[PDB]
Formats: sequence, C-alpha cells, structure tokens
Amino acid sequence: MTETYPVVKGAEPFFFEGNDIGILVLHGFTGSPQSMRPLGEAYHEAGYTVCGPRLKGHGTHYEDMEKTTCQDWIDSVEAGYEWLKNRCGTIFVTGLSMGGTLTLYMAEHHPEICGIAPINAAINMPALAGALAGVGDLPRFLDAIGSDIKKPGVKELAYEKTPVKSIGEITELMKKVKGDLEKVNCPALIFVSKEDHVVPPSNSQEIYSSIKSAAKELVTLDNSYHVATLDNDQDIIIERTLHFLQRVLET
Repeated sequence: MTETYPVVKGAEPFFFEGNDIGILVLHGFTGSPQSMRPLGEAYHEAGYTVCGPRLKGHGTHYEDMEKTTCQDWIDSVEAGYEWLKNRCGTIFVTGLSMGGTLTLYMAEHHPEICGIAPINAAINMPALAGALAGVGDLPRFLDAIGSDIKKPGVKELAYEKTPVKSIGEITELMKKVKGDLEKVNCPALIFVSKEDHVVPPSNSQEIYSSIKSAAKELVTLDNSYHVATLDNDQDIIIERTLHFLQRVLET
C-alpha cells in the first residue's frame, strides 16, 4: 500500500545522531512514535544514536493502517535497524506492546543484537485476536485501544478506531514471534505493568520463561497501565534501561 494521509503533528519518527551505539525504539499497534519519543530523547541525551521509526500506516489515518500488513510493519522496523547499522557497531532494541513483539522478532532474526528491552510485549491478546473467533461478520472497526494510562490527563497519540482487517496481521505476527521465542539469545530486560488493560501481564512472564537468554530480568511497574512509556513509571523505564545498556556495554 501507499499512505494517502500526511503524518499527524507529533507522530513523526525520530532519527537522533549520537555515538557508535544505537538504540532502536519501537511503537505499537494503532500507536505512533509519540508514545516512544520521551524514551528516545532520554537515550539520545545519554549519548546514544537513536532511531524511533514510524510503522507503515501509523501516525497518518486509520484508513491507511487498514491497508497495511504485518510484513509492512516488519519492513519499517528493519529499515530503522539498517539506518542504525549504517552508523553504529552495537545495537539494542526496545519497544512497547506490539513494538515489544517486534523487539522480540528482531532478536529472533538478528543474533548481532546486543540486548533487548520489551515493554508490555504481546504474544497473546485474547480480546483482540479473539475478536476474529465469532460467527458472523464483525464491523469494520472496533473501539480504540489507545491511552490505557494510569496517570490522569495523558492522551496517547494513537488512532480512535481499530481496523478489524489489521487484527489478522497482528495475530500472524504474535503467532510467529511466540513460536520463535527460543531464538531470543541476548540479554533481556522485560518490563511489564502490574495492571495492563490491553496486553495481559502474563504475556511478559511467558516471554521471560521461554527465551533462552543467559541474562534476563522481569521488572514489574506498579503505577502504570499499558502505555507505561507515557505513564507514572516512565522514569523507571528510562533509568533501568540506561543502567541495563551500560551494564551490557561494560560487562
């Protein structure tokens, strides 16, 4: 497909030029780089090169998203990874929700990646994927999934409708990544919200148990819902990721 609508103000990807170490920062389904930009800014301020790509069909219009495929989203991620590889020798990946799914995807396919930090990553979404299990035609769109945030007054820049056509795409992605979790190698810092109304927190426990990383941690966020990167525990995500990155680099 090709996008028909321009990028909404605030949904632009970020390409921050820094040192020889690159962080790939991935947003989720119906979302945009706006949910990830505070993290990207913090990581760039620590000196890193940072790429926060915009998934195809995201940050424009949900009619654009309706036309995209899970391979389109993989392609957006891989292109951000290639931009980093052009200027960095060491690369880490982090991402929220389906961006966390894509974080795991990258570790499953790229043994060169030095560590990952998935945040509320999704391998099973019974409310979303399960929408396809009923008899009889579903409507074209479901309700928005965005802005599951505990801190009052915070709005995620995400679409106001969920295209049912896109649900099969995220389902295919989750099946593939779940099936390949044993290929995840590398140091892993897995963040999960205690209460998450979008991605069941047990996802992250299963991810933790299924990957083969010799260095892995599960950190539970006690004051955030799903979009933790914009929520009360944003500071914990940033600080602990920076410590993790430094520890992998030093050790």
